[PDB]
Amino acid sequence: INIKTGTTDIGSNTTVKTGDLVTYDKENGMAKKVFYSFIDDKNHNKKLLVIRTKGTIAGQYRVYSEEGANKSGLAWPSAFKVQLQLPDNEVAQISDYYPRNSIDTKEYMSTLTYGFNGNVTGDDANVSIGHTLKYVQPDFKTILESPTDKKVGWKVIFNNMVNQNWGPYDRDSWNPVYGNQLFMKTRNGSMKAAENFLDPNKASSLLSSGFSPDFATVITMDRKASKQQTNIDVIYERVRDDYQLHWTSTNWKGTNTKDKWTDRSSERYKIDWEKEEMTNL
Ligand SMILES: [Cl-]
Repeated sequence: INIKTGTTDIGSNTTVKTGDLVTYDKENGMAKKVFYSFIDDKNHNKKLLVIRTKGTIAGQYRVYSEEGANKSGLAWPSAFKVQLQLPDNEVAQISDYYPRNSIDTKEYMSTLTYGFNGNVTGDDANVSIGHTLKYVQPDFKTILESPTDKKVGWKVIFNNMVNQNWGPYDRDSWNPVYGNQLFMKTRNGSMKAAENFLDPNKASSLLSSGFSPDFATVITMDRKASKQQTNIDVIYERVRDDYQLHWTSTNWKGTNTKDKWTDRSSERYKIDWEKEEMTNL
């Protein structure tokens, strides 16, 4: 892509060594790309590591069940989560993360720079490193989760949605006749439940296709520290709700159980600050 790998001198006796890693999780419908950047400033007491987490999480919007023509279930992704976590015994600390706060915009973007003070600062502080964050979240919201020096996590959760001019609806919508009409195609149509689900092409590309995260986590590591190797766990995660259409005696009625299924993908990475390398275990 536009993300280069290699080593550049970004000035003031500072080097940016960048590499990449890829792991396919075909079971969970996940391609998990990681671009890492070692910012080694000879004038700073700490080496910096930017872990740009990328790839694709397929939405896997699909009809999973059918009981005659009066009942059917639907699995739809209600949340995409990326998390990074450092075990407790480690010396390394999470100094910074992007997005830094909640993002309600359908598009997020940020260009990461190094300010030669040991601080990575995002704008949308002088010279750029090779990363410009960009991701899209139609009908979705981004939320930061319990950030500490040992764990950071982003949660891209479903917000609201217009349903062929009926909407807007969310996971909590209710109607005394039709219940939750989120993905309900027709209110009184004559067809099998399996066929009365909204076309995913008429909705968020996070539902039909999927979500492509682009988050940066910054890790600081003291040079004088004894143990100069570090483990870090990176988790990609999909939460899928269960939307069921049941034919009542008169009309169609929808229900939505939250967070019924959660598919969790996890990889461990060895960080070597001296060799400035990142590898899978
Ligand atoms: Cl209504």
